[PDB]
Amino acid sequence: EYDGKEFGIGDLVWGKIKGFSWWPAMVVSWKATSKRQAMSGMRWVQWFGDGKFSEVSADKLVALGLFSQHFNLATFNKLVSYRKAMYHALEKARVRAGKTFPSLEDQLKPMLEWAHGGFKPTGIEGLKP
Amino acid sequence: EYQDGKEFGIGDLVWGKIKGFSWWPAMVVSWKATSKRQAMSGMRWVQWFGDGKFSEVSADKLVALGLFSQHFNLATFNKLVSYRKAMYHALEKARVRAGKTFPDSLEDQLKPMLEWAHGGFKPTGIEGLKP
Ligand SMILES: CCCN(CCC)CCCCCCO
Ligand SMILES: CCCN(CCC)CCCCCCO
Repeated sequence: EYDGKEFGIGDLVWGKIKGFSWWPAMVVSWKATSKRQAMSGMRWVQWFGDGKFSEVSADKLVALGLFSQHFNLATFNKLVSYRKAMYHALEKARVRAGKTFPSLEDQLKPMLEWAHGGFKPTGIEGLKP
Repeated sequence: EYQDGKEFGIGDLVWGKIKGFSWWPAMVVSWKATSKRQAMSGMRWVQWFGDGKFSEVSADKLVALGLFSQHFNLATFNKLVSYRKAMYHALEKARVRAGKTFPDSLEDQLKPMLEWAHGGFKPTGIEGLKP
C-alpha cells in the first residue's frame, strides 16, 4: 500500500464504477476502511458526499484536477447526491489550496467557478495532501 | 472508525474551527451519532456544545479543549450568549470527567469553571478531560 501504479493516500480523484458517472473521491489507506487490504493494482477510495469506500482499479482513477473534463453537468442537475458530493470534494480542495470564498448551490457557485477555472492561483498543486 | 493516523477519537473534548466562527468547543462523536455519513479520512465528526449540531471537521482544525487559554476567545465570550452557554456545557462535561467540584445565574456558575479551565484544569491537568 500502495504496486507500481498511480495515486497515493490523500490524493483527490475522480473514480469510475459501474452505474455511476465519474465521482469525486479521496484515496485512503485500507486501514481507514475497516475492510481489507486492496488487491495489487487497486486503490481504496472514499467517495465525497456519502463517505463510503470502494476498491477501484488505479487505472479507473484520474486526478480531481482534471476537473471540467470529468465534471458531469447533467448528473449535477439530476442528482442532489452528486451536487453534495461536489460540495464536499471542492470544500476539501479549497482548504488544501488555502482558498477563500465569500445554501448548497450558493456555496457551490464560486467553488465550481474556481474549479472550472483551473484552481487559481495555486493550480492543481493546491489540491495535494 | 477514525483510523487515519490523525489525532483525536470518539469522546474527546476539542476546540473546533470552522469558517465564520471563533474556535468553538465540541465533542468528537461517531458518525453513527450524526444520522449522516462516515467522516472523510483525516476528518472527525464533532458535535458543538451549545447547539448540539454536527460538523465534519479536519482533524488539523481541531485542538484539545485542554489547551483552553490559547483558544478561549474573550471577545466572543463577552459578545455572544451562545458562546457563554457553550462554555458552560463544555466545561460542565470537562468538570464531571475530571472529578472536579465547585461551590445562581449562568455567569455565576461559569465563573469558577472558567477560572479552573483558564488556570489549566488543576489539579488533574488536561489529562482529566479524557473520556
Ligand atoms: C449517490 C452516491 C453513490 N456513491 C457512488 C459513487 C461512484 C456510492 C457508491 C458505493 C459503492 C461501494 C462499493 O464499491
Ligand atoms: C452559535 C453556534 C454556532 N454553531 C457552532 C459554531 C462553530 C453552528 C454550527 C453549524 C453546523 C453546520 C454543519 O457544519
